[PDB]
Amino acid sequence: TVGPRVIVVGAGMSGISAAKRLSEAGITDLLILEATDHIGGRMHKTNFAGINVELGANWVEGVNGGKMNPIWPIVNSTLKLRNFRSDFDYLAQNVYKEDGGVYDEDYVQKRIELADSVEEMGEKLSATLHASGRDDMSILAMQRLNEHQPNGPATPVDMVVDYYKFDYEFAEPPRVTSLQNTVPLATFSDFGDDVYFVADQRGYEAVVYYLAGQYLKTDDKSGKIVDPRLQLNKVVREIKYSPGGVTVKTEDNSVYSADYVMVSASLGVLQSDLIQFKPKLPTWKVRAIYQFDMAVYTMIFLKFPRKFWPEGKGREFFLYASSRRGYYGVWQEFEKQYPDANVLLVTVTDEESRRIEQQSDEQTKAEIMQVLRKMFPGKDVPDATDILVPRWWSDRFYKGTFSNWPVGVNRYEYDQLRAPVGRVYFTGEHTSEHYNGYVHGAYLSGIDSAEILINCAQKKMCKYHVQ
Ligand SMILES: Cc1cc2nc3c(=O)[nH]c(=O)nc-3n(C[C@H](O)[C@H](O)[C@H](O)COP(=O)(O)OP(=O)(O)OC[C@H]3O[C@@H](n4cnc5c(N)ncnc54)[C@H](O)[C@@H]3O)c2cc1C
Ligand SMILES: *[C@@H]1O[C@H](CO)[C@@H](O)[C@H](O)[C@H]1NC(C)=O
Ligand SMILES: [Cl-]
Repeated sequence: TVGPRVIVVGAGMSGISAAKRLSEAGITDLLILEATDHIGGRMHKTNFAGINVELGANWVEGVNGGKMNPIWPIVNSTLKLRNFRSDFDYLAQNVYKEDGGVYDEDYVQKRIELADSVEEMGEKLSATLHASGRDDMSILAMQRLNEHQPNGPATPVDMVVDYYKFDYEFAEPPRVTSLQNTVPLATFSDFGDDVYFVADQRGYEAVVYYLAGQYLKTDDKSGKIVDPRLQLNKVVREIKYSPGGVTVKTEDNSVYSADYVMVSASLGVLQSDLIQFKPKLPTWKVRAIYQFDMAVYTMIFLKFPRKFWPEGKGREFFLYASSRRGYYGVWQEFEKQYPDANVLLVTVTDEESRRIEQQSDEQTKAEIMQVLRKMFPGKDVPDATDILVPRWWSDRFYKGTFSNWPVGVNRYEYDQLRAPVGRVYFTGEHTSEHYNGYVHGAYLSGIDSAEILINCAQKKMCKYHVQ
């Protein structure tokens, strides 16, 4: 209301998290400009065949460990969102042959245990690498080293197990992922190995709404945010920054002045031309932006007239060992979450996401049907009534689903990604110190960014030291 003025570009988890922390400090002259018509960003539900499923984030990841994941108390106590712990203990019983049914439980268990031990060997190696990343390598290189091969898992069952362990977590092959920064993963080290599937008709986005309503005016009857400080359908296109202040222009031609700007748009948006920076960001910052990876994670949802797949103990997750790596390979069924719904979830990432997002929904369903018939021959498997293909990469406001730490990026270079430039500050999961790629990472990153700025506005400490 009176004092420094901060524009916050974007109202996903990090934007809302940041504005909250700024408000708490007494910086209340905030203007949040959100490109879409709602808050929540990559936490977003949608109606699929009469129920509400998540287009974006779906799990609270990292529960039951030595430290409390900040997102978990919100989900499980405050809002009591309907959720289920994901059990992956039975995958060995649930691996399907490209043509002809499941593999022998015993056989798959060996391959799984084998992969697990290579990764444990990777964890030990990781623990010994220098903080500068000087002697870091790709997850694949580590695998090659342990396996004494010129290649990583290269066999239908081994590859889907590989894909399940790594691609299904990070959305890119182990080939491009940094060992030192993903194995082991600070999320699981710090907050615990368990993951909980949010299945509540309110949406995982409730967390963002709840945090938003802590400091933004909401209607007493309705509940809707009515705070003039939050502005929806406001697409930032240009940011002008001087040593004296900043200017933010939106697509509808409005121009706003501020003391500071908090950019919360995804790494992908930063990698696009959507937002122009005048003057252009320095080389150090630009290299940092283009060297990090914005991955794609596609949650394809399907609706059926009847069910034809197993149900019961250990049946929730199952794999398809295609000879074609990452081809419709990780499957989920929702007996618990959406009982009597007849919905399957197949996940695809990276190269297959970009191919699939570009192709017609029909064609995609045709491919999926062909796969499903091979997996369950002699069951009578009906065409899917309905298909949902989330197109995050295509979307100009996201251009992907979450960041991934690539090989060749060290801690210094990652810190350059987060570093402010003048009065322009950065936030988002991709700025998270140890939790990039996650809801909690975005949440904690809003707090961290906000505090760097508060330390400038109030405390007058403005030179930020990259580390
Ligand atoms: C498909 C999917 C699956 C995932 N699964 C998990 C999971 O299960 N568990 C979990 O922990 N994490 C998961 N995540 C990651 C998690 O959702 C994100 O890390 C986190 O929500 C990102 O929040 P953010 O604030 O950093 O970015 P965003 O949510 O993208 O917020 C940025 C906001 O800025 C807006 N915008 C962008 N451009 C502009 C512009 N120029 N003008 C104004 N506004 C702009 C956008 O609309 C957006 O609302 C997943 C992500 C996706 C999408
Ligand atoms: C979540 O909430 C339930 C029901 O209130 C509680 O009994 C359970 O212990 C909680 N789960 C975790 C992992 O904290
Ligand atoms: Cl072997």
